[PDB]
Amino acid sequence: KVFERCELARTLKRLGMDGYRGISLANWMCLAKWESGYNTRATNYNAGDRSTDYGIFQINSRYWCNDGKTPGAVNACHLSCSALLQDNIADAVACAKRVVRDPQGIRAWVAWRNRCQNRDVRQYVQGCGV
Ligand SMILES: [Cl-]
Ligand SMILES: [Cl-]
Ligand SMILES: [Cl-]
Repeated sequence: KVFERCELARTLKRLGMDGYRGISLANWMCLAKWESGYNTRATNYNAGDRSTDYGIFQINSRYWCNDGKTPGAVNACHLSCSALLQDNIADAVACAKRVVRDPQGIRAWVAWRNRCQNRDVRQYVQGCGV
């Protein structure tokens, strides 16, 4: 599914994302916006290293989920990458929380550095009741 902006904001808030390991809701929104356009079903193959990015946060198969087909990979979220293509984003959120328990936190995603870091991201949550 493709979330509407404010629907997603509230959904993430219910799932405990607001301020998780220091990360505001507007940061998570900015990440989802630029990774996927708020789209849970998105996959992107990285021909360079044979990994794939999955779902609304575009979580990568080399480190985070198992797809069977990524050489040398591990699965720190202990999930099938299939779990990250559901309309229900609970598993994706749990896996995003796992990513940001590592030292880089939200910097793990390059798109966040590019599109969100050191910016005014308040627009992402404006009017959403969060
Ligand atoms: Cl911030
Ligand atoms: Cl699974
Ligand atoms: Cl679903």
